[PDB]
Amino acid sequence: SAVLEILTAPDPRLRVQSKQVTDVASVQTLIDDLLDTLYATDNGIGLAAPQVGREEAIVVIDLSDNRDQPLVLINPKVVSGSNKEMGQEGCLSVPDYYADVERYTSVVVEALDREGKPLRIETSDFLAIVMQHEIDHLSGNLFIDYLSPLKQQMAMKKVKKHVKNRAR
Amino acid sequence: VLEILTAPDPRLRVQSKQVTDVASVQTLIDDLLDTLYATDNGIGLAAPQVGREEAIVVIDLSDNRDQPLVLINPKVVSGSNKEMGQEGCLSVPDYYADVERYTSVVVEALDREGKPLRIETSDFLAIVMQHEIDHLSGNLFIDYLSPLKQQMAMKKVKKH
Ligand SMILES: CCCCC[C@H](CC(=O)NO)C(=O)N[C@H](C(=O)N1CCC[C@H]1CO)C(C)C
Ligand SMILES: CCCCC[C@H](CC(=O)NO)C(=O)N[C@H](C(=O)N1CCC[C@H]1CO)C(C)C
Ligand code: NI
Ligand code: NI
Repeated sequence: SAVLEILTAPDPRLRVQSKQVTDVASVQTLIDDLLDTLYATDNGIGLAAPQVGREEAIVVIDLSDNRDQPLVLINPKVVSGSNKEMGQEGCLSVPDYYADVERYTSVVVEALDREGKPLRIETSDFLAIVMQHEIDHLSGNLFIDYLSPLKQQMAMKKVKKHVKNRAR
Repeated sequence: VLEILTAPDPRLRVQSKQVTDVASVQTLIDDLLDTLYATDNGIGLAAPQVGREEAIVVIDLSDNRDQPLVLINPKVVSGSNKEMGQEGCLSVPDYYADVERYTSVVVEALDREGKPLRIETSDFLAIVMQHEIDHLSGNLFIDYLSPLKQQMAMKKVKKH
């Protein structure tokens, strides 16, 4: 068990390549901690383990209004995608910066659910975008990596200020 | 398209002269814009960087490079909230280092037809204006760095 902190850029732990999970029983506590941490944010809808400094390939998502529809993805991978479009994204690890990012709008993701059983999600919903964002975190990528150098400097400046001025 | 000078070049250290006749510098403004838009990566350009002593700056922070900002006789009249931020410079190519700037500024200037302009900003534009305006008094951002860092800068420029 752990108290998890959401890390913010620039922090090299956000750039680590995640490790595949080979012992699903061993990550149940982390999954519940990740869910609690996501549910403690005002606005977050997903969270990836590298964002709390853990190297396991684990993502949690909850798109629901009441936050009672948790989705847990272990070892997720995009196995098909098509129909790229631009859409605004923000990130708990790049707080207070938002920009349009290109993603597939139809995707199939394969993973294990939290009990270790095979999971295959086929979606053209906003969930497709959210899964791609979270899966990017597992390869140490942030959405600002797709932007121009000027926009990346703009983002880092905004993050630094938001983090410095955050209230307790 | 004009040529951008690199340090060490005493023309980068010239104190710029105020512009009193806006019509006579209209050709230079378009020349500065063409020269900036011919760079791979630049977002602003000051007249001393093309060997001219007139107090003129051009800036474009847009993705498509279709929102030029032209500043004649620009002056920082207020600033607050100094912070460190990375800068690079077309006149110190391939050198990047953290430098202190105001993150909230008020700049007074004239637009390209001479009417008064007052820009109050806490955005990234604040940094770019300060960097460009520094060029007009013959300052490069490396002047604010330690001697060891300045020594390094000169080596990097030469290799470019
Ligand atoms: C949009 C694609 C990614 C969503 C996941 C992120 C959280 C995150 O960084 N996951 O790695 C999020 O909730 N981002 C929020 C976000 O961008 N949201 C919240 C839902 C709508 C959208 C507004 O841009 C911000 C406010 C932190
Ligand atoms: C950053 C504040 C001032 C920037 C202005 C300079 C140009 C300059 O030398 N003006 O006198 C620029 O475009 N610099 C570029 C720069 O540092 N950039 C380009 C946009 C983002 C940032 C780092 O990538 C380099 C690559 C030449
Ligand atoms: Ni994110
Ligand atoms: Ni410069």
